[PDB]
Amino acid sequence: AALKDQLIHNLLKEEHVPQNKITVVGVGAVGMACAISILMKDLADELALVDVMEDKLKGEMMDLQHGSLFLRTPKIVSGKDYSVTANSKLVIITAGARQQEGESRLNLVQRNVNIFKFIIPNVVKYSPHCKLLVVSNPVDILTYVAWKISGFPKNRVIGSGCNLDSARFRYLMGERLGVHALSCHGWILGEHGDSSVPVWSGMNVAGVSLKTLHPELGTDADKEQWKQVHKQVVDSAYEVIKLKGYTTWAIGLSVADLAESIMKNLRRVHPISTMLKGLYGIKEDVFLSVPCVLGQNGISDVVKVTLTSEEEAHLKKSADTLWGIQKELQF
Amino acid sequence: AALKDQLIHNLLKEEHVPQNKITVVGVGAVGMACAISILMKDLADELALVDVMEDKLKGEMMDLQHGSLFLRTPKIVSGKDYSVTANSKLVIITAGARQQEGESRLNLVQRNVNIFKFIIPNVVKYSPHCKLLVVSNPVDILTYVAWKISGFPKNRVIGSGCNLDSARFRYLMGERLGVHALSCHGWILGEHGDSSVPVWSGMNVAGVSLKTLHPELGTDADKEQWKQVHKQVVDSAYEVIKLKGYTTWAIGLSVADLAESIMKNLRRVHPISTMLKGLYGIKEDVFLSVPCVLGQNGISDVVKVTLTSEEEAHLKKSADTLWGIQKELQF
Amino acid sequence: AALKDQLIHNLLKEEHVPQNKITVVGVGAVGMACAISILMKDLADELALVDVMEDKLKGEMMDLQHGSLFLRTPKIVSGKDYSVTANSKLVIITAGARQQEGESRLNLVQRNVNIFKFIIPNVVKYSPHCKLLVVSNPVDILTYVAWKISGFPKNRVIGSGCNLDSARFRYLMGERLGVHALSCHGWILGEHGDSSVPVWSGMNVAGVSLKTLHPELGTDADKEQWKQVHKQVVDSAYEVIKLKGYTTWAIGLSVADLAESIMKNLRRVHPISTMLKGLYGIKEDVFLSVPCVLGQNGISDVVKVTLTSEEEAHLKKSADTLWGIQKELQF
Amino acid sequence: AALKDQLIHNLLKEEHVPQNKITVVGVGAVGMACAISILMKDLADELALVDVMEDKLKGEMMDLQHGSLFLRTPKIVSGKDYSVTANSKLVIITAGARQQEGESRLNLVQRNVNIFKFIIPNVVKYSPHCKLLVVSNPVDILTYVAWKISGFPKNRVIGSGCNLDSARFRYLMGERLGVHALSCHGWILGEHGDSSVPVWSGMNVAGVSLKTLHPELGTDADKEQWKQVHKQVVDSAYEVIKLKGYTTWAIGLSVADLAESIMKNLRRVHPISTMLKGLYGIKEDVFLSVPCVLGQNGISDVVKVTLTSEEEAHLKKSADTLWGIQKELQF
Ligand SMILES: Nc1ncnc2c1ncn2[C@@H]1O[C@H](COP(=O)(O)O)[C@@H](O)[C@H]1O
Repeated sequence: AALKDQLIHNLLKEEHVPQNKITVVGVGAVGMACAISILMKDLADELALVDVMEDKLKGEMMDLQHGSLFLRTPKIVSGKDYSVTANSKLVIITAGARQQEGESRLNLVQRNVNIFKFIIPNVVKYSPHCKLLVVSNPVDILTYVAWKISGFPKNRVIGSGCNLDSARFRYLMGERLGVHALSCHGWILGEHGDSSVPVWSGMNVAGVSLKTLHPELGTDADKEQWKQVHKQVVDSAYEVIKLKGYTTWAIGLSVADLAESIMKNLRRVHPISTMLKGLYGIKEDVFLSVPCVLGQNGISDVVKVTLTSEEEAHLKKSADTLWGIQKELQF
Repeated sequence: AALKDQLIHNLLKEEHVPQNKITVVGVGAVGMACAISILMKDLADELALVDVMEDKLKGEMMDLQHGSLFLRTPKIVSGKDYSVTANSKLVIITAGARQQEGESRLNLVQRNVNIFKFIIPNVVKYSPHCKLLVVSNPVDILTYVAWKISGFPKNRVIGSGCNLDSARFRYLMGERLGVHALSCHGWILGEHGDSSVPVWSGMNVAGVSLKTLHPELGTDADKEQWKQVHKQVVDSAYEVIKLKGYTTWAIGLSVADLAESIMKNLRRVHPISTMLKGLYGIKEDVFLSVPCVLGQNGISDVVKVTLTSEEEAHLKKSADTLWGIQKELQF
Repeated sequence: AALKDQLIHNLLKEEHVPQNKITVVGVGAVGMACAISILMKDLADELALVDVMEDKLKGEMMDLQHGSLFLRTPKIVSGKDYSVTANSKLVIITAGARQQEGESRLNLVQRNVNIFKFIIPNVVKYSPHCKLLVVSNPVDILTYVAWKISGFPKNRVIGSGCNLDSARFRYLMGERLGVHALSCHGWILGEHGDSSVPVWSGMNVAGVSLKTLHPELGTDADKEQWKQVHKQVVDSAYEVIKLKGYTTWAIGLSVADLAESIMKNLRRVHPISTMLKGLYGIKEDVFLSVPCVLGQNGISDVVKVTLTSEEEAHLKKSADTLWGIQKELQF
Repeated sequence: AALKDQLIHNLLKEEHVPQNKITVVGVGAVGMACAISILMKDLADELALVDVMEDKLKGEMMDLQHGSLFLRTPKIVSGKDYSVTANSKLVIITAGARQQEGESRLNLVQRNVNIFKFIIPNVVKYSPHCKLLVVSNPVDILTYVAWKISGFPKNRVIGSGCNLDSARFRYLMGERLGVHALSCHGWILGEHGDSSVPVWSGMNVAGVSLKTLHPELGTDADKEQWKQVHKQVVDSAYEVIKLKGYTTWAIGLSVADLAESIMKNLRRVHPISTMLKGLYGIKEDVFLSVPCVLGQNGISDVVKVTLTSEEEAHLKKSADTLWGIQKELQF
């Protein structure tokens, strides 16, 4: 017969069900950065890519497949049709609406809701037990949208939130102190972007609190302008976009880190976006970044960080704003 | 009174001299794919990026730096000035001229020569003991150019050649046979691109020669059209460019694989482009892909593959053509 | 309340089931080598250790747990009771009886049967869907025993067979040729130990068959004594025992390699022990090493290697001997 | 002539000089655990093993070599003669004298000095630029001995100190809180063993100080007995020795972690043993564990942890005792 039949003797015709499947939605720069980072960390036995642009999609898939020899992820698949995403343990959403000049913020968000209205039900249909990881911006709001539309319990809908911002923060701390980011500890919480909260009290190296050694840390009396470091974190995003057009690599790595905690059930603590109703006097259905314990069931626990009245107020303000927008959305 | 001084007691203001530095020249899609793949394989303690576009360069560097928390490569640097590349063990060249519409092959190469005339001397100036790995196309010719201009001994100038083409080939074999690419063996040699030579005799799984089981393999009498698989490997590159605009990920992975053999002195055999004068009756200064042993000093040995008179002639033809062009170049 | 309650806010109550659990039976040197190799390759989210010696068991567990900071396997457990092995995807058996002076082959095997009669039913009880990987010697026979007692279908009972022997063989060929073992290809098949079959025809580097370049390869006319290399592979085990008392590291690495193919569904080809009834004119229920495709469902396919009449006869001889013993066993 | 010559065409006869060589001294359980951990983390391109027991040494080497296919460290060597250790970047010392019953502390140390008087000069002779990492106990004293005998500057002589003790501590914290050890932070400082200092003030999760939430933490008024966790860390070593006879795995992993920081120049902070004269009012030449920044030149910086008068006194006491012994030693 065929060569295959002359060479290989088959013992078992069984249809495969993947054990550790991950799906990435959106094959723009961010999606592809997430994909490659995941592939290089051996987190999945099957990777699925979905987008609306069929050509780009197929091309990215082929490019990855050609590298199979150098990978340990035996199956990479793609398609416009969400059936290819079946049985994902984790689905990462990077797709969004592309911005129009002169469009209001509310309008942009609504257009994303309309996109998610197509995406989410299709995801849930084929992977009813998956965890959702939302990366698209604005992340805290779109994580809420995905939660609402999916009908999943809140532990299973996760926003990337301030994971990357905290990583940037630690990198910058490390630059100033001459130590690796891994050994600098610091937390950025709340709303992703301009209104994030740097928790000065918690900043340390080897368990030595910086605020104790330098009490003006994070104030304006601060002659070393540490307050600037936080501003720098917020600005660096735009700085990079101004320079190369967009951001990709850092987000990809940050997302893969989250995926690792989930796929391996590590129960590490990450500053990620979860529903916060009932904490710090927040009474609305909003998602904000707090330190969360992350594992195979998504977010199981939250760490209660002790905040100053100023910081606590800053969070409530963010919650009010987010709710203000969310209440205006048409589902 | 400064915080750093209150926290850290310094023992040494030592000079950074990096031990395992890698430089990537060119921060287009291919360059950046090489960079990220290298970063994720912990091959270097310092990575340098060089290009002519300062904005793009700086942006890519920052994006990578922001991910330092998730990496184990403590120093990432960039610049227009080649001084930032000093003391590289390995320098990867991805820069080049893009071909223009209806442009003659000789003309295209000459334009690249002019670019390399600036790049190579600067590289050699700051890293006189490095190995050069050329990725730019056309790779066999440009590897020759780099060799000529660098004045390095031939063991230290390496072209990526048919490394990726062979990897694509094995992937496709694996698809047809239902086994991983890792367990399919096959070699594509000679000139990179449409005139590559698939060595049918050497194709095997578990040491079982396919040509023995299916004697018409690779001919036109072949009713399974295995000859098509080779055509497919050649077409793949264009197929992907047509679909997504360019090729990146697979090259990045293939290059990182080569970097691994070099940085860790593995002495694995790869189908890569080396100077072949003196083999298969080739008497000209030409580079073509043959199976090479790759280690810390570059290419130390070559494996003498037994070729049919047809295959051998095909190689000589390629050598003649390449020399025909090379002899016309203005250095 | 407690500190834990003041610090952590719980969102989700539930007792969890591990997704990628591996169990190792036997915590002698071989078992522990398998364990450490598996832990360092991030193959499992939970690792279970079982043995009869409760002290040694608990001590090994604790020692490993203390290293959890440096690992990515969050749960390590142990116990005399097999309930701790529940929900394993893969169970690796290293326990067994050591042969006595003057003791017949049949007697040795029977003593192991008696041990397996306790182990296997307990394993299958708590992990009815697992794959069994038998490492204990004599491996081909004990793999049969485990199959018989488990009542599992044959694709799911795997013997480590000649995986390590082939790896040793490639290492030795690499030493002689000056290339890495990864680039030397060679297969040792059949019965593990002194009756193994080195398949000379299939030995190659870069697809160049050594038998073609050196037709006396593997004969006694062979002035380079390649036949000795195979003898060396057989003797290696004893050589190492004579020197350091026992063997561990290489087996551990070889087993982890198999585990990787299974846990990641790679469908790589390994020379491992599977039931061969129906191949090479073998009509009995025996296990021998042949090249097998290994994936998430165990052994799905076998590669039909073309053997010389001598080689084929050698296999049949081994099958006859094994059956001779197996038919006498008391279950 | 030979098959090798018919198959491989040599282009380069060069001398091998390893780029990232590591030597382990002592092939007892601890040494071998360090070796395997290092091999599995791809930290070296050459690994050397040295001990006085030639048989055990050779056997361990061979066992490792047989696994070469599954490793990416191409050269593993061993010998009684220290010439095999030439050009090591890092030398790890695990050899030492085993205690005799009723032998005084001073006597035991002196016997180790006599051993180190043979080892260290030989190490320094062949690898004059290496860093020394001392693991043997008592580590703080023997690190001093090695420093004295080597004549190296102090940044290059490192004791493993409380690295593992801190790792155990974090594991136990994690067990109590239901979070991974990676996300629990805590430091054990000073003299390795019974007199270590747990720094309660610095203990945190996500930057939330436990001492702030539970002010009696670490006292006897502490109804949760956190003080016990420290006792547990000290006892666990003996507990494991009672159970298995010795400790191996955790030390091996801890050491490999340090090796990673050194070989990759990460500048992470570890609690390791360095010379402390001039800090906390210590005026003698003694080594104790404090948080050190670790990189390619060894210890570049030390973090000044803020200590209570009790803690500070505890350290001075330890310094006095160590000096008491050190001043009696015959070099
Ligand atoms: N616009 C296009 N972009 C990319 N590939 C194309 C295009 N048009 C045709 N091709 C295909 O690319 C292949 C040519 O080989 P190569 O240039 O080596 O990729 C043929 O199979 C063509 O059909």
